[PDB]
This record gives sequence, C-alpha cells and structure tokens, in this order.
Amino acid sequence: STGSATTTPIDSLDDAYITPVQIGTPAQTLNLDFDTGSSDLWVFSSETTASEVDGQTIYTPSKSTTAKLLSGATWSISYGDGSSSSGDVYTDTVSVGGLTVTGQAVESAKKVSSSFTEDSTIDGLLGLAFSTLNTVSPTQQKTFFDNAKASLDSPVFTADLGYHAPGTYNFGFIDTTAYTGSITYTAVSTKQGFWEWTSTGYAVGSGTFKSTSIDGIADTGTTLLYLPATVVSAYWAQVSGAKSSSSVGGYVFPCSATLPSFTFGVGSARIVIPGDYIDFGPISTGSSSCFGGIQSSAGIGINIFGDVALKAAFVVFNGATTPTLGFASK
Repeated sequence: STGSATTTPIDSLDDAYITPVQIGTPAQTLNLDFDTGSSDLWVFSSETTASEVDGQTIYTPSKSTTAKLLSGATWSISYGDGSSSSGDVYTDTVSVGGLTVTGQAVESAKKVSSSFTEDSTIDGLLGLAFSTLNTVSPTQQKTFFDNAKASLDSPVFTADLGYHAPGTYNFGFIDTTAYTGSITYTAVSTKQGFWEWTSTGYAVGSGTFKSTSIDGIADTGTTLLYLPATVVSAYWAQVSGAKSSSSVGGYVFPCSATLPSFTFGVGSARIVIPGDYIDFGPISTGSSSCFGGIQSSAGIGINIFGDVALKAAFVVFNGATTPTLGFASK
C-alpha cells in the first residue's frame, strides 16, 4: 500500500504545516502537525478541557463505531518549546492520504498548554520519530508509520515541504518526479529516538564550504534551523546590523536586509537554503527588526534541522531494518 497527502503551511511564515487525517468511523477529519521529532499521535477531543479549546476541530470517540478505550493507558508529553499536553488513549482507524491503519493509538487530550489552545489551525500532532519515544504508559504505543510499515510497498515516508506553498507527505514510495538530481543517503542513529544524522559541513552565501561534522535531528515539527553557536555567528556576521538579542530570544536582523543563503552538507552533496527562507518577519507587528530563521542550539542540547532546512530538500525517512535519511535538491 501507499498514501499521499498534501501538507499546507498554517500561516504566511511557514511556522508549521498541517495535513488532513481521517480518524474513526465515519471519518472525522482533523488537521495534524506531522512531527518527525516526536512519537505520539494526539488530538484535541471531546475530552479536552473546554476552556483550552479555541477553534480546533475535535475528535469525539463516542461518535466512532471503531473507537475503543485503551483501558488504563495515559500519556503526557512536553516539547522543546515548553508546550505540553496529556490525556487518555483510544484505538481507532486512522487514514492518511488513502493509507489506512487499524488499531492505531489515538491519544485524546484532556489538557493542552496555552500555545496549543492559541493555535486554532492545529488539531493535534502525528509523531513520526521512533516508537521508543512514545509516552503512553504503562504500555508504550507505536507510531502511525511503525504500524503501517509492514503493509507499505517500501518501508519509507518522504517529506516535501513547500516554501510559502503546500507540499506533500508520501508513505510507502519515493516520487521520482518530486526532486532533481539524485538522493544522497546518510546514516542515522536511533539511540535517542530521533532521525539523528551528521551533516558534513556548511557554507554561508557564496563562501567556501567548511568541512565539519554537525550531529543533529531531522525534525519537521520544529520551525527553525538550530545549529552550534560558532556556525550561527558565522552566518549572521554576513548580515549588516544583525545581532543576538537576549530580550527577543535570538538573532534579529534589519527587515531591510537581503539575507545570504546557507548550505549544509549531506555526505559529498550540498543542500542550499535560499536566503528568503531564513526571514521570519517582524518580531512584532510593524517592527523593522526581523527574526532570523537560523538560531543557536547552545541552550537546547541538540542541533535541529527544522523546517527551514528540510523545506529546501526532498527528504526520505527510510525505516528499513537499518534506518537512513536521504536528501535531494528540488
């Protein structure tokens, strides 16, 4: 089997992407944030504290003839941005782009933190990291991809995120019309539960490539590109007036600037992030200070190849017995 679903930016900055997902019988369609940095499929629901729902579409398990309470199971998750959610668990039928999994754990939120409530466009998350990170207790649950894998034509999914435009998540096949050149594959460590790999270096604008190993994760659920402070300083030094602002919480730059591109290495290959992809707009409405799309990872503990990087490529998440990642230009 295969599936194919369009993923759409939630706003004009590409802060995140939503993909429609069918849950239950009859189908209830919710728009989920597909997150290769986490491993829980959780939804706003009829169980979510009413004051914490503000415009999201909810899953109502009592209206699904295929929903079953997973008795005793609870979940609780905290994300790198400080947001969180928790609740109980049902199993139900879940379909993405024509690919159907029966018995998928659907984690129903009883509580969500303010940033989730405040984002009316995201009805939940669909985790695509390794199932060892799933938070369900006392019986850990499998991701949608893990459950689908055996049925797929090939044990892969691909992320093709758009810049200010829709893109595609495919399951079970590689669309050879969706990229240019060849795909370069690189080793993955699953030891932390992430799609963790090592970039071979970087360049700033038209500058020379610096060969240096950068371990990090491919994370569709993180907006920006978080890299070591040395690398980020070298980038922003090429932008007149750019500076790190403690009060804003990262590098800012004059909105009048034209940003240089940023290149990262995948083996001997190179992915070029155009400068425009690094502009995240005014820090506050009407400000002439703009927020940068490349930020330091120094306070995180891990480097993160988030959407800023991933949307410059066609990305293969290869879930074969030894997982690997593939990157192609597009």
